[PDB]
Amino acid sequence: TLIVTTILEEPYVMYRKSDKPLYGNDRFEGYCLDLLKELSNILGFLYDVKLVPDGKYGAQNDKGEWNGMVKELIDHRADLAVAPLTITYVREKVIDFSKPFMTLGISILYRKGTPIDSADDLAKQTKIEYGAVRDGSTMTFFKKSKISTYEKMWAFMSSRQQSALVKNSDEGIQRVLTTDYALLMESTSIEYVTQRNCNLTQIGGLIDSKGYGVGTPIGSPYRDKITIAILQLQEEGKLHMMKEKWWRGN
Amino acid sequence: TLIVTTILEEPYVMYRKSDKPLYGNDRFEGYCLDLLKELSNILGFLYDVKLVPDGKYGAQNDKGEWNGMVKELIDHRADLAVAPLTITYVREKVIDFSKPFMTLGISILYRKGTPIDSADDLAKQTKIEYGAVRDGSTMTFFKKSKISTYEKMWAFMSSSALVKNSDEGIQRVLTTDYALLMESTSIEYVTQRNCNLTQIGGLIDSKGYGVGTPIGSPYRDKITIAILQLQEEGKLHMMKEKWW
Ligand SMILES: N[C@@H](CCc1ccc2[nH]c(=O)c(=O)[nH]c2c1)C(=O)O
Ligand SMILES: N[C@@H](CCc1ccc2[nH]c(=O)c(=O)[nH]c2c1)C(=O)O
Ligand SMILES: [Cl-]
Repeated sequence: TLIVTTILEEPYVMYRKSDKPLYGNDRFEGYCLDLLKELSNILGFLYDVKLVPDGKYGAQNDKGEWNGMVKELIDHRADLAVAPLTITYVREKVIDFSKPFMTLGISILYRKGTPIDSADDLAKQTKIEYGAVRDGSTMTFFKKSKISTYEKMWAFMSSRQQSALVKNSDEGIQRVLTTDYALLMESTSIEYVTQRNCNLTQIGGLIDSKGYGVGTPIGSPYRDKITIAILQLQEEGKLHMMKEKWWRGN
Repeated sequence: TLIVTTILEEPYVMYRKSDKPLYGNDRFEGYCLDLLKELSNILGFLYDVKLVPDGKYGAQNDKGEWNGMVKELIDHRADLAVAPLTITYVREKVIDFSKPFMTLGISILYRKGTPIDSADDLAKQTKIEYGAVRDGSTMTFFKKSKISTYEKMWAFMSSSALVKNSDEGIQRVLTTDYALLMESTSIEYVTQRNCNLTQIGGLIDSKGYGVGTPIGSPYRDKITIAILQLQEEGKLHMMKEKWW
């Protein structure tokens, strides 16, 4: 029985609706559980889903130690990390990633019918307010960016005690709906939102690029085996099917 | 020395301008040549560039036999494939790809300041005409697309909306109420030379170019790590603006 570390994140991993207490894997549902089920069928394994105790994806601290799902893999307390775990340079040094089951990037959430076309257009004015989730990977991107357009945007975002920023995605979406505000976040989030709000849309293309992949400890045999399975699922069109099932609104 | 197979394709790989005949790697320049240089300064290796003899990227015939750069990697006549090589399922069965060093696809070239936000908006109206260059890669997509929103667009392109080359499509946009559907690379080209035009929305039929290695290559993981390092450093973006 494999130990699968994961994290609550709509619509990847969610508590299953019930009128009676549930136990084990039946407690959870979502894109990642459907993915995991398929993985266990193709590769032939038993698995137990365990939410990461600290509720974090994985980062380094001041002392240089890891936490979250990344740490659970490193310490071999989990065989697989099946969650929207971002494939990054720093993580690739301590854990292994399969082929990304999903590709994405930073983009713009805003209203329909407006003349705004791109990040370029947001940066050249101060009327339409814009920002991102505080201390998220999107804010970090703009914070470190040496691109002139994104430097101008960051200087704006951080001005006036960072009032343009928001606490989380839910707050950000609400701000977009209620005020004249454009939110910067992952294209996966934006589509989840736009499918459930018919007067919102994505503006422009992807600002950066990365992927979500299944994480394994370094040197694990499951790394190659999952990549093979994901390729098969991609070829069958099942990955597109799975995304459609959980992303569509009504 | 590592043998690097590649293919001529502007502006990834091009012949270097010269008064005299050039030799070796200096014969070539472009986006992929810069990437190859940076990759060699991260991993640390020597390399010899060799154009794929048949001039093909890599496809399979009726017997399932491969050609092009893909075949060169299979036969171990090349250690790396640094080129605009599309990451596809059938290719991933026989060779290894790194993480994409470039993401592209189909998008819309149109005017600035308009209420148009996506391909969906064009598909649900008719006043603004839209199309693509005939029998181009963009056209081939919409045809063999079993996605109705793109089928409905193709139905409208089939009713004149198509153009001969990218050069006609550009001017047709500038002069008429027309939206041009083309590869995102060709768009970035145009929008830099025409300040009144812009890309509308994101990518359609999105795909990635990855570095190719033979299956079981010891450079695989190293290349992926290097590319991650390069894009997160923002050097891949810088390389793009340099050659586009
Ligand atoms: N809701 C968004 C992103 C979810 C999300 C939020 C924070 C993350 N932090 C990490 O460190 C990581 O690897 N992945 C993460 C994914 C979506 O639906 O794609
Ligand atoms: N001109 C465009 C795309 C170049 C291009 C054209 C045909 C291809 N055919 C393949 O099979 C393949 O793998 N890559 C290919 C790349 C650009 O500048 O990016
Ligand atoms: Cl919260």
